[PDB]
Amino acid sequence: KQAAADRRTVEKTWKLMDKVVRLCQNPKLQLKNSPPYILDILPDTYQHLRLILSKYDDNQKLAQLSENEYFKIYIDSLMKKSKRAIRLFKEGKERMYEEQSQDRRNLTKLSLIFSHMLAEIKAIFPNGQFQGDNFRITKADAAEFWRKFFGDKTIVPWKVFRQCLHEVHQISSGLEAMALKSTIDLTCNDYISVFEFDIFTRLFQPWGSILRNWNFLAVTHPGYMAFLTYDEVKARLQKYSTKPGSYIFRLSCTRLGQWAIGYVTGDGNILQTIPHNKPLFQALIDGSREGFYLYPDGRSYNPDLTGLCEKVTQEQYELYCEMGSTFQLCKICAENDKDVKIEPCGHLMCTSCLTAWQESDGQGCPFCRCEIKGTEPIIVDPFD
Ligand SMILES: Cc1cc(C(=O)Nc2cccc([C@]3(C)CCNC(=O)O3)c2)nc(C2CC2)n1
Ligand code: NA
Ligand SMILES: [Zn+2]
Ligand SMILES: [Zn+2]
Repeated sequence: KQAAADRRTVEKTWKLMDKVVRLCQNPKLQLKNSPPYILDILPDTYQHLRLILSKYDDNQKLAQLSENEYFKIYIDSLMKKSKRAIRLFKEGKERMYEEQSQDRRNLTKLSLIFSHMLAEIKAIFPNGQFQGDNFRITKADAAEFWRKFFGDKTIVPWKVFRQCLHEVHQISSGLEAMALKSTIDLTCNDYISVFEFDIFTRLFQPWGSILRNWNFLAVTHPGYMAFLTYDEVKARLQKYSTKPGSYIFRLSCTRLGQWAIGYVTGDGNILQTIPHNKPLFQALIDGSREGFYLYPDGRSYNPDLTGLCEKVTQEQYELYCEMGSTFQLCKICAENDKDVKIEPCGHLMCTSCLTAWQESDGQGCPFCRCEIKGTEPIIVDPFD
């Protein structure tokens, strides 16, 4: 449960965000000015919160704002992520000044989360006023699914979302559900907002085959580059500037819900196209036919996508999850966090999954089958 998001609670997030900005201003970090840039995002998040407060301009309106389900979750998540960034610096020490460290990679994961939370609050409280209950999902067939299972909710727990999505599009494993959570839960708060749902269904449309589109285009396609800036697209394609037709497709933290396809022209330049609210596989098929998109990430083989007009290893899901924040999630159910450690193997899972395995007379540890000599309750952090 989350506390009421009253003025005092909102101001506590500002004080935590101020500490994060000051830690990130350390000259030793050499933090680059490129999206997601925490030094721009946190001041812009304070400004949007200030704008919301200015619209709920009396004690009656403040009381209604403080009990809004989405706003309580947002403020609780912002508090947690800001505390996590402070803890990152406290535990990371001198490794924060090494650009290639896992600690600095974790700061990039948090910067992406802050960027996505700012985009989310701007979409749910446009001009500072709550419109979550009136949110217009871009694809009507996706909107009908959200209205059927969640009515006019602005946000729902991941556990409930996953179970309901499975009733329409079957998810075949815990690892697939984990990769799917990492893809949709962009704010990494264990909830799916109607805004996060809108982004996912725009990217992986058409709705009728959404999980096939996602498994093919994001999890296994060699052209997929996840969140990149244009400087990063150029750096990836530069080595293929003498191979016209070399291409990649990326997500953009400043253009959520849209793809950007970077490609090498016949004259060796690197350009990009933003497909116009149409399926990505159709833009890639058309571009292949026209001779523009031939070699994904410069590779000799371009996967045939025509099966998407009318498969994934457990390793492929694992590799896809590396950039995300799902280490704390139980890999067996992909719906509860890891809360038990087995001795002596050290494997982690939720107690509900371990109990189910033991009640089935499963041999030892669910993962490695070794004898369980003891168990211990544990708390797992996404950056452990
Ligand atoms: C260039 C770059 C890009 C990314 C990056 O896109 N992060 C990311 C974070 C969370 C979720 C995702 C999803 C949507 C799902 C899991 N796998 C994906 O490919 O996309 C990506 N991260 C980093 C470093 C690790 C912080 N660097
Ligand atoms: Na979320
Ligand atoms: Zn579990
Ligand atoms: Zn084990």
